[PDB]
Amino acid sequence: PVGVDGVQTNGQLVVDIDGHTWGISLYGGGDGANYASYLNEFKEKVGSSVNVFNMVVPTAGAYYLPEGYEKYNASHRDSINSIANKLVNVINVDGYAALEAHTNEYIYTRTDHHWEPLGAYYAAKAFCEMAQVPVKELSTYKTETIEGFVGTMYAFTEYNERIKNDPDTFTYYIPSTDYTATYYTTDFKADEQFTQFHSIFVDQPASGAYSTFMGGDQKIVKIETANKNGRKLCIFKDSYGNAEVPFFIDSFEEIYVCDIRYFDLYAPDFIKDNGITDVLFTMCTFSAVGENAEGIKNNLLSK
Repeated sequence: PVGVDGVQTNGQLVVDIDGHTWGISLYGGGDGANYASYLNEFKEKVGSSVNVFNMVVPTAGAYYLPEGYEKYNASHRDSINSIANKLVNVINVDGYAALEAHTNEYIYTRTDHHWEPLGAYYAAKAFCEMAQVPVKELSTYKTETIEGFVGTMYAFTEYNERIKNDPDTFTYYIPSTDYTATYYTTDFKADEQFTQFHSIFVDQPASGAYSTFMGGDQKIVKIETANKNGRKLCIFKDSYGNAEVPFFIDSFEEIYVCDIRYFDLYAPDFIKDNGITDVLFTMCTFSAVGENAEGIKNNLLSK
């Protein structure tokens, strides 16, 4: 793309592209060696009978940074490759390539840290294909729309008004398969405040659009679906993973949704106790190469 009135602050670029303002986080790179070592350890702990998958995905700057900013942004692909190369008996899912094929579509937000749910769908699709439980067509889902979404880029750009003045449209999708969600604390105790609440879609004001998916991160969510195929998935994620969850409901009998930052148990025992068959680690590059990955060691792998 071609850019106009580009300004950098706080590691972000605010720039106009084809008449719309974007906030894009610039990337510095990283080998992800710690992350890969932690995943490898997790896999050793759960053993051969549990398939462990890795899907590290880029942020928008991998695809949409305009011409002339190459010197300010490292390759997301290179970090994703480095991680893949260091994995041992963990199945790598090429989410990067899946997204790259759909960049003409509205797969990323302009004003938020996260992809749009459409982007998450393509990544979920890549995983589900590898896992041999492919997703249904997006036309089978009920489409919902939130207008006037100004995401995290407003704060991250130190409240640049250009971001607030060019909101996204946030489009999400409700799957066709019946399910029931149960909300738990981070030590997997049923959360008594939410005993009667069983949807993964939570009503939010427009600013909270991304929090439509399970309301936030400091919890564990168990999802039981009408697809009784014996496949039981545990997802260990950062906030990018939140938007993938709706796209797994059609494909798995049970889904456990856990955040690597907020987990107060020993993950290998959690897998064993709940009969988990498949584990997905999914997060953006910044999380996998940075401090968030340490949550795998400090939270998931701590007894």
